[PDB]
Amino acid sequence: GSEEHFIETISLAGSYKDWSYSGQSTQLGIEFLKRGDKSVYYTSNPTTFHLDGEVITFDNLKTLLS
Repeated sequence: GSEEHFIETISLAGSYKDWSYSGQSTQLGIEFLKRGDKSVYYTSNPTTFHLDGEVITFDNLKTLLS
């Protein structure tokens, strides 16, 4: 799926518009997007994303940045 192709684009660029790219270990997952106290995490083998330990899709991510 194309979300898993975006996960690679994260690693290529090391930031977005107004958001920093990460990778610290937490009780919620591994960090992979950061802005102030707000963090998005990932942990699986396929594509996966969560805000503050609760899972979201690209739809719920895309408005979370925009």
